[PDB]
Amino acid sequence: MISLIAALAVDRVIGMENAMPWNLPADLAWFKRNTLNKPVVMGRLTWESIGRPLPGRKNIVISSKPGSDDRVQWVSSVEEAIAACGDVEEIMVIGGGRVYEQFLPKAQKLYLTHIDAEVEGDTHFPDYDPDEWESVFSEFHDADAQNSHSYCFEILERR
Ligand SMILES: NC(=O)c1ccc[n+]([C@@H]2O[C@H](COP(=O)([O-])OP(=O)(O)OC[C@H]3O[C@@H](n4cnc5c(N)ncnc54)[C@H](OP(=O)(O)O)[C@@H]3O)[C@@H](O)[C@H]2O)c1
Ligand SMILES: CCc1nc(N)nc(N)c1C#C[C@H](C)c1cc(OC)cc(-c2ccncc2)c1
Repeated sequence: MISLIAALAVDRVIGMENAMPWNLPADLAWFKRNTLNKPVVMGRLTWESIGRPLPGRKNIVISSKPGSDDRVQWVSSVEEAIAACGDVEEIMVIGGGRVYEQFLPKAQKLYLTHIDAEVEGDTHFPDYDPDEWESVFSEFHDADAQNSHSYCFEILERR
């Protein structure tokens, strides 16, 4: 099964100047919890935004250049990227925007972190039709010491 996991600011902003315009440890924990023991897939600039694989996970990145790296599996499209996962129950897509867009029709579940902050960004999460998803899980958290802005964790499923 395919799923997308993302942190969304106000009006769906996900990134600015090859980075994320916030720092939330709670959402980091949520990310780590739901991406654990699952394979992850990302685009080039995101991989380059990290530069180091996720521990004990099968890391897959999508591109049009030769693998500049041997510690990760390189793929050039969507359907063979799924075949690059094998016989798995759940596949994780962690970004970014164009990957989100291409896999959103493929995705059957959405792990969304709703960040309550309006901030600046060049990249957005694909507009999904709220007609197409329903919320099975909603967990709201106000901002605190470690968390600069409030946030709400949500799990969506297709219909
Ligand atoms: N808040 C969040 O949840 C979060 C999480 C992750 C990332 N982000 C942010 O979002 C931004 C990244 O998103 P993005 O839209 O810029 O890029 P992206 O989707 O992560 O990466 C796209 C890259 O992957 C390659 N690619 C994608 N599909 C391909 C295909 N079908 N065939 C061949 N290559 C393909 C493309 O290069 P080529 O096609 O030329 O090879 C392209 O350069 C970053 O700024 C990051 O900081 C935010
Ligand atoms: C807030 C992070 C985050 N939060 C939520 N709720 N969803 C997400 N999808 C992401 C994210 C992300 C990006 C794609 C990412 C890619 C990556 O590709 C290797 C490694 C990491 C990462 C390696 C180690 N420690 C922290 C993050 C993050």
